[PDB]
Amino acid sequence: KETAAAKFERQHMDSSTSAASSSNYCNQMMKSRNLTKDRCKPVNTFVHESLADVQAVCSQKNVACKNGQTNCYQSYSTMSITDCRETGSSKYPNCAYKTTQANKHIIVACEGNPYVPVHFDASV
Repeated sequence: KETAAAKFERQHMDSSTSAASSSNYCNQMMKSRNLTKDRCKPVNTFVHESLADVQAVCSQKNVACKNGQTNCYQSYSTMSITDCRETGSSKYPNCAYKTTQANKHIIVACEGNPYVPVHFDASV
């Protein structure tokens, strides 16, 4: 079965591209990472840094999570990310997304031993 750590990698990691991300990127990636299977996942962020760099965030700046839990961490450095947001006219199963590249600090929730990212909370 897929661990929470693995699910985070599937939903949020894309080290293969530096940033770029074509206008088609979110349409392709949301589908291929299985985020459009049951519904169109409304919003999702992909991070274009190494797994080690993203994992390292769990030892960086401790910040409150949006849900009020205390196990979130903000990256000290900006990271290359791509925001995917479902378009107004997107209709399942044909999920359509606006692709937006950015360089922002990420905030992830971390859990477990080893202490690793399990949710993407925000970018700031």
